[PDB]
Amino acid sequence: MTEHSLWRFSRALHRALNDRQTEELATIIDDNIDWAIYGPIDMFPFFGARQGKAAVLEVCRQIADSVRIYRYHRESVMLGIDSAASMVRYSLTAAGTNRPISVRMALFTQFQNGRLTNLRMVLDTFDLVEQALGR
Amino acid sequence: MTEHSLWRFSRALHRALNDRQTEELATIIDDNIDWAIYGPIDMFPFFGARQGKAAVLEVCRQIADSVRIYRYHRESVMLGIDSAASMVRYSLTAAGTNRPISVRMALFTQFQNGRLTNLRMVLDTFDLVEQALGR
Repeated sequence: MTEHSLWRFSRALHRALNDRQTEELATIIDDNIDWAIYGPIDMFPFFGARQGKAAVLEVCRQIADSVRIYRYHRESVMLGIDSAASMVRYSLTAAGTNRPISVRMALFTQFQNGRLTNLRMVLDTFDLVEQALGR
Repeated sequence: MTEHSLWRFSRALHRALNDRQTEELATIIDDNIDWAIYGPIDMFPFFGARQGKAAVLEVCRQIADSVRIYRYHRESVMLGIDSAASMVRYSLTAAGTNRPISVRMALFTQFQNGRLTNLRMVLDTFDLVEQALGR
């Protein structure tokens, strides 16, 4: 097996966030996914822990609504058979206000049977909040 | 080879931060280490990028001065031959003020010849700042 599930997920998520085409993402997310993105839910209600595909698709819908990503930079990637860790920077612009924002994130993923079963994301949340408030 | 350099580094760093015994850490840090911890240097001057062992030992000295760690929790660990990624939570208390603080971090490390040559750390910097300010 020669195309890692991480890459498939990354493409599927791109389609969902940028083109609002969510079919590939829905295929890849496990029905019982165990998910968390650590950040301030008061500002970004789509952060936090979620269980199950439906709730994770809702997170991704809210993110798609909020941002458009125009550049990706992959800084570190550690691949295993059914797992991966990586560090990536997103350059985006915020819907409506068109605020530019750069987000640096660290992602740990687990897969089973080609589906995403576990995700944990840490990002530079202070830098994010500062950029969003612009103060 | 059966004891990963990540574990050796983790022990060495513990000695330095908690016991102010830095000899093991100094052995393990490469002379030309390429280091960064992403966070707000205005609050934590020991954050940011550094090059070389001397500058990284200074970061670690400043951290040792500032905190004592009383609990570790390792959430995810992805080990390779000369590399690792992991997610860990530190429970600490701040020097002088004795403020309790929990820090969730994602660490990517590279090693060569048993020395740490590259480190990148992302943490939940908003949560950290909030806890430190207590407001």
